[PDB]
Amino acid sequence: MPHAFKPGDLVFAKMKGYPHWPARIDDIADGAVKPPPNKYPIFFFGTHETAFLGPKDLFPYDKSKDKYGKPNKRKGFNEGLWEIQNNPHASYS
Repeated sequence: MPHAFKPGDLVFAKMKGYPHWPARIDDIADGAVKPPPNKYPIFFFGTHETAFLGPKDLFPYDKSKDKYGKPNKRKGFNEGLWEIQNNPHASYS
């Protein structure tokens, strides 16, 4: 059975006006800005941007890849697909 989300978990993350996007749950570095209550820091592959999102917008990668893991016109997406498949736990800084 599933646990709560934890840093390192791979997902497709959904933001208004964007397709479901390859992403991971990040750690918060010592000394860094924490997310609001009930939100997780999401690192979007490809764009390398972070946003704060709640579970309703987080779709586990394994279950969802057949549906959402298809190439897309949007900037950074295809790069994103490569990252989540090939090196999802790398430093992208």
